[PDB]
Amino acid sequence: SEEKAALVLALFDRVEADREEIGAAVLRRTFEEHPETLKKFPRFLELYKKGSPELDALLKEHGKTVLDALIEIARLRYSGEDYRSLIKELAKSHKEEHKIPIEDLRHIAEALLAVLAERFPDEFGPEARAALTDFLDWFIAEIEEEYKK
Ligand code: HEM
Repeated sequence: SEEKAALVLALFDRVEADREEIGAAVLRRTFEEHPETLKKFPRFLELYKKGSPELDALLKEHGKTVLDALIEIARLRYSGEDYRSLIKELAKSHKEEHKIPIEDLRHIAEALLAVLAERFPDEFGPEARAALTDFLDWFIAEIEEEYKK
């Protein structure tokens, strides 16, 4: 467990340094594999539909925002700090404001696993994959629990 905790933090350290490219790749992977998920993101849907040249920059911008939230929550959890405030307002905005089902959130987490296996093939081994999958399963269950309130 303590090994997995260190693997998660070290992995997110490397993701943080390349968050714009990785975040854009995660959003691209999610939207291509799940057009039903892209439909629930109106701004990205219209930029995709119209072949807008601004799409790449906005994918990098928002992809960094998504990864920054995951990185911060992981650092708070595995350091014994209070992450409840971030989990609640992230779940509030996505259930009430953005109206995003939990399954679409899983598509993002599944895309992050697939992107990291491609971007870090010699570091993202079985230990790193199992540790990140455990955190992502934990993150989804926490948001899902806040949904059921
Ligand atoms: C692990 C999954 C996800 C994470 C960590 C995440 C994180 C975030 C964060 C930190 C923000 C900015 C602050 C906020 O609005 O709360 C945001 C905004 C937003 N999210 Fe996500 N999100 C996830 C999944 C999704 C998915 C799958 C969709 C839609 C298909 C979505 C739709 C949106 C929208 C529409 C916004 C507003 C962006 C804007 O107004 O510029 N989220 N998300």
